[PDB]
Amino acid sequence: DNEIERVFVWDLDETIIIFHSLLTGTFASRYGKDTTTSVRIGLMMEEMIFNLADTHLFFNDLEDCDQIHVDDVSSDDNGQDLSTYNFSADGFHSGVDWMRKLAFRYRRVKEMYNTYKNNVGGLIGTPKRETWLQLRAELEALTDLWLTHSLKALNLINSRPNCVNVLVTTTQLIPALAKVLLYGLGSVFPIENIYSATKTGKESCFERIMQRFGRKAVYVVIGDGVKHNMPFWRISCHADLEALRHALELEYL
Ligand SMILES: O=C(N/N=C/c1ccc(Sc2ncccn2)o1)c1cccc(F)c1
Repeated sequence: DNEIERVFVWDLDETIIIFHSLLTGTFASRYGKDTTTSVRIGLMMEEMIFNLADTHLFFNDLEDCDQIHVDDVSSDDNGQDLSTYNFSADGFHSGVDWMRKLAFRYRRVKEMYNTYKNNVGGLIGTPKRETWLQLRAELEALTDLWLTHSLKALNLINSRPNCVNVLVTTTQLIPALAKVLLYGLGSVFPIENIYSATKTGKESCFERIMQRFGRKAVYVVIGDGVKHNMPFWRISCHADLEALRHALELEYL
């Protein structure tokens, strides 16, 4: 109620965030869909994602310096008006003066996320929004609206004032933020609740979450595939999501 009574940890890899099943063509051999179209949308979607991260989120600057959380380098940020500040003409390339030149970028990344997480058309201006809307619709027709079905459970946890949902993924932070922004997961996934388990591992992020949210809350993990007293909700199947949704409506979860 006043605090987070329950906390949900999502591992949307192998389905949404990381969809390597598309590119390998195994997705169509598993589900009987067309094999070539599946790979086509995958390469097209990955193109728009990395275009959004390069053109807006300084991905080339932060590719090798990818953090685990967005608020990690807030210690070296001297808050200043940087509207005139142009990031291209600074000392940054490839630290008290250069680690000072890293946080304001991530504060800018947080600003772009928290401003266009529900107005992606104002960030990637149409026709780019019209291109990705057609792009998502074509992929959702193959997966039988998996992301749309998965968003029903995400918004359900989000609306609960005692519940919050966090994201732990193996991709780098900036690409994962680009995927969450584009896919429409901006509202249901607060930017401070996204963890890129790339440098450390999945377990160092779990303890990172429990350290922040405390042990007085019930931790549940909903994901796919593979301690710390956190029950796991393997949700690979499509009708599985219906049951998880079904359990949330009746407050069993
Ligand atoms: O829908 C998306 N991923 N779905 C993945 C997935 C794996 C298994 C199933 S269930 C199913 N699939 C096919 C046939 C029968 N049942 O869905 C998606 C990923 C990234 C972006 C985006 F916009 C959408």
